[PDB]
Amino acid sequence: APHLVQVDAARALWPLRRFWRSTGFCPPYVLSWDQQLNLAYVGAVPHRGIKQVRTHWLLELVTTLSYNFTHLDGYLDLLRENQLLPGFELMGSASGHFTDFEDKQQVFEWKDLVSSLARRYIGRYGLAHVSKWNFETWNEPDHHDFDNVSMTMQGFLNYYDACSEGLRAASPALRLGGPGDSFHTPPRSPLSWGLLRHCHDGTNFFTGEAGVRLDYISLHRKGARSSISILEQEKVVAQQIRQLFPKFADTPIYNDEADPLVGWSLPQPWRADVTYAAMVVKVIAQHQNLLLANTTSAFPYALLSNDNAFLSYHPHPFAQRTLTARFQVNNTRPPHVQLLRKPVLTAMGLLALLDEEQLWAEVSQAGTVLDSNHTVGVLASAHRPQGPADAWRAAVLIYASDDTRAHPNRSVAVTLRLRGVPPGPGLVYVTRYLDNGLCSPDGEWRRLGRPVFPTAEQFRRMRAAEDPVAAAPRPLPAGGRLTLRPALRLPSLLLVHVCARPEKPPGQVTRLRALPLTQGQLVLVWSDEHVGSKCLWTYEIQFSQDYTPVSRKPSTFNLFVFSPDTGAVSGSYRVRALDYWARPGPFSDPVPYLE
Ligand SMILES: *[C@@H]1O[C@H](CO)[C@@H](O[C@@H]2O[C@H](CO)[C@@H](O[C@@H]3O[C@H](CO[C@H]4O[C@H](CO)[C@@H](O)[C@H](O)[C@@H]4O)[C@@H](O)[C@H](O[C@H]4O[C@H](CO)[C@@H](O)[C@H](O)[C@@H]4O)[C@@H]3O)[C@H](O)[C@H]2NC(C)=O)[C@H](O)[C@H]1NC(C)=O
Ligand SMILES: *[C@@H]1O[C@H](CO)[C@@H](O[C@@H]2O[C@H](CO)[C@@H](O)[C@H](O)[C@H]2NC(C)=O)[C@H](O)[C@H]1NC(C)=O
Ligand SMILES: *[C@@H]1O[C@H](CO)[C@@H](O)[C@H](O)[C@H]1NC(C)=O
Ligand SMILES: O=C(O)[C@@H]1NC[C@H](O)[C@@H](O)[C@@H]1O
Repeated sequence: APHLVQVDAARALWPLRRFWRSTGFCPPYVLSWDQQLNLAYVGAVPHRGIKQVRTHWLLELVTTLSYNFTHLDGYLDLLRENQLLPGFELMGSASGHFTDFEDKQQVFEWKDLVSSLARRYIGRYGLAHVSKWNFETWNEPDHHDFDNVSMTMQGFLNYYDACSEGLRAASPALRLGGPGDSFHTPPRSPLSWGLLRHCHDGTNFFTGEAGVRLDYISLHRKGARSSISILEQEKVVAQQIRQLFPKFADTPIYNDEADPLVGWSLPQPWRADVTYAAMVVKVIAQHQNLLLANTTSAFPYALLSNDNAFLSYHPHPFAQRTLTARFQVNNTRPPHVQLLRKPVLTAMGLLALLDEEQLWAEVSQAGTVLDSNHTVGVLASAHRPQGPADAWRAAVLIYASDDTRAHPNRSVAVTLRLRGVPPGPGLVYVTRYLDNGLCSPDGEWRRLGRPVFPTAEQFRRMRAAEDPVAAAPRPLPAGGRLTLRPALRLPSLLLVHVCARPEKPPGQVTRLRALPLTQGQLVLVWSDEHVGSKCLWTYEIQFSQDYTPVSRKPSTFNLFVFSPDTGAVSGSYRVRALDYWARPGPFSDPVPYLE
């Protein structure tokens, strides 16, 4: 008996906030070419689909009274160039200087350091930019994640105050949260619980004032292979904080390491394919629907981050918890690195197509209503037209997922009933679909027999499996209703996209860059910020040697790899957007390429 998915496009319920646009990693480096390509891939997720890169040990990128901010400057500039912000964990020993936070002199030093860098980058990027950054405490303080730094309970509070007072000294508009830990039942997690007690009731190291600013409470809760388990753990902790610290009742809670499984490096075959990709969306669905959709209890939940920006290492290029697949091709002159877009990362661009309002949606199987705590679920959105640039949109993301278990031998019949689409000019819909059969670069890698140093052609073939299967813009039936009967696989993802034709064509592509990969092979990357619409089919890429179009299959991801048959890559590249109604936008400024 089929699953029935119902969407009412006229019933725009409440604000839908894109609360999941974050990633992270821990260095074992961050300036290496590998890492440069990685963040080019992250920033390429369309429509600002990933905003924050929560980076450990950022204050080991600074040497030592004055400091060398050269390495930190480089990483942050790198982030900036890919339209990303750091999850700025005030974490590190400033290359070995700081050792004890019960040393009164060291607490003062740390304050002045924090003020120093904060002011530095306000001058570098502007207060309007830096104010968006989530400054954070040392990651997992209860896990003894300290190196040679001594950090007792008392020391952690001194540390915190200095972080707080130092940031304030730069500017009061700068946000600060913590502790970034798990919050297990007392006497467990003393430093995490101790922090809240201090912020709530203790006195400020510097000002002697009762109460210390705490802008958000971040925690780490992981699902141990269960998607709903994450949400369950969050409720328990969040309620314990509502009742124990009544001042923090409205304080936003982040979960900046909300992963299905602890241990990023541990190889898992589900991490390789759409199994991960579907489960990540299930978590986001579970969160939106079963927590943030006016379910009278509404805890202030603002951020979910998947700590999955790590780079893979051999012999596990796909199986690790990473957005991209790394290949260290060691047998060319010289050795060069190549990255592949895993299903999860492709899906972060599917999620990205959702808009500011949630629509009413219901999933049932033969009468019985099923919430997102089931193998199938849906997130539906609608958009209120801003300028002449955009028009009305509906984003319907349906998922099929049994968590960390895949089922290749089963097919899931679904009937989508869409109703109540506000009438308007040239309404069309576009399906986008991902499964392990049709969209697994890991799948292709294995068809090609697991080459360790893939060739150009092997790399072309593996790449062809990144983008989801799409169908040409078909006009919507009259009445503002659509009925489809897709046969979904387990796992899969299906995004039906309904768009009305806006007044003016799309905006101009900007910030175009060419990035060398190897002989006769490069990365083209850009930005959609000035495009101002989500109703896009593909990006036209033209090449000049003296312009003719690079004939490629459709893709809206803001990153393309040019690996042509001729080996000819030197010349000039321009890029423009193409919408669902065949309309061209303005070409970006041409970018030259010398090899
Ligand atoms: C092409 O050439 C590149 C270098 O140019 C090679 O890349 C190296 O690949 C190996 C992968 O085997 C890497 O070594 C591995 O590092 C892992 C973690 O690195 C850091 O993190 C841990 C803890 O977080 C630290 O302890 C460590 O000091 C590092 O800072 C380790 O987990 C791996 O050890 C595990 O596997 C080995 C088997 O390989 C077991 O013996 C161990 O017991 C353990 O389970 C491993 O040491 C290495 O970092 C890479 N170097 C670089 C510069 O990238 C490629 O190997 C090469 N390609 C081919 C095909 O050979
Ligand atoms: C999500 O669904 C599962 C059912 O699969 C719920 O788990 C059950 O919870 C009840 C509590 O009333 C237990 O007695 C059962 O033993 C659980 N069932 C199984 C199969 O383990 C879970 O609580 C649901 N969670 C949410 C947040 O709705
Ligand atoms: C800081 O360190 C970098 C990299 O090690 C070095 O090149 C640079 O000269 C240093 N800058 C200053 C001002 O000392
Ligand atoms: O779960 C992990 O693998 C790691 N745990 C410890 C670190 O906090 C985090 O960066 C990683 O996600």
